[PDB]
Amino acid sequence: AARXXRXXPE
Repeated sequence: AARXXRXXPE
């Protein structure tokens, strides 16, 4: 979540 990605830890 701090960069985007699939959600969750991203």
